[PDB]
Amino acid sequence: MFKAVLFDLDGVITDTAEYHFRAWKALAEEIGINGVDRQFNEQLKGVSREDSLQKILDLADKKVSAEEFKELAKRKNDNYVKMIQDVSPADVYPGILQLLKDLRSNKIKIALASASKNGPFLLERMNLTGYFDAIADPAEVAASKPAPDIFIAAAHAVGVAPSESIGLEDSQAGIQAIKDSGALPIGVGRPEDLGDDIVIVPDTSHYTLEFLKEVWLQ
Ligand SMILES: O=P(O)(O)CC[C@H]1O[C@@H](O)[C@H](O)[C@@H](O)[C@@H]1O
Ligand code: ALF
Ligand SMILES: [Mg+2]
Ligand SMILES: [Mg+2]
Repeated sequence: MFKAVLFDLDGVITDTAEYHFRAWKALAEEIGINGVDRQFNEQLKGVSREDSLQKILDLADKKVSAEEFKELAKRKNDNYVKMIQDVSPADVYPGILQLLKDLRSNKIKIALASASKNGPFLLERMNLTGYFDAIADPAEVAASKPAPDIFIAAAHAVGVAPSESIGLEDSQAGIQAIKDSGALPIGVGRPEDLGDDIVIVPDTSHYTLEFLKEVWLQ
């Protein structure tokens, strides 16, 4: 049986993928780039703050100073951090709180494998911190999603092999990161976005311990 579940945060635990999208699009438009629509945003899900800004600049062939780059990333983060102040336990996605409870009852380790430096704050806002056996610090890894490092680190932090772990993701980049870690991915979203080659569920109510077992037994 699997021994750990490795959670992405944004778009898996709560609806903060929407907030990142709104903040990045606002930033992009302030600098005169309007290609950041929902379709393009599928390339931004899972990607670090600086990598996201670079993808937006590259979309437009735009070349800012190092000083401006730093200011833009900070501006977007400051806006995002204001957006999330009112996140609460009521914003936890369907199924997720019960999944965490059921995993703990079955002695399955729970680790956060999020790129977000705002992750710990968000788990506290949602009264979820106590469910997590570890939070992999995304500043510690040498390579960000789609590299597998953050999922490998999350599994290591709870003493479980990636190959005995399930990863939960809503992003193209994150699904690739899970694949390359050796863990088993279960995506949440549209197969049109996430692929026809892994198990995908349409919403997080599908993330039950029963279903994770169903999939693992395979
Ligand atoms: O470090 P932060 O700026 O809080 C978030 C860094 C990245 O986290 C990921 O979980 C999201 O899918 C990305 O959209 C985001 O860019
Ligand atoms: F949506 Al994440 F790390 F929380 F990619
Ligand atoms: Mg996500
Ligand atoms: Mg604790």
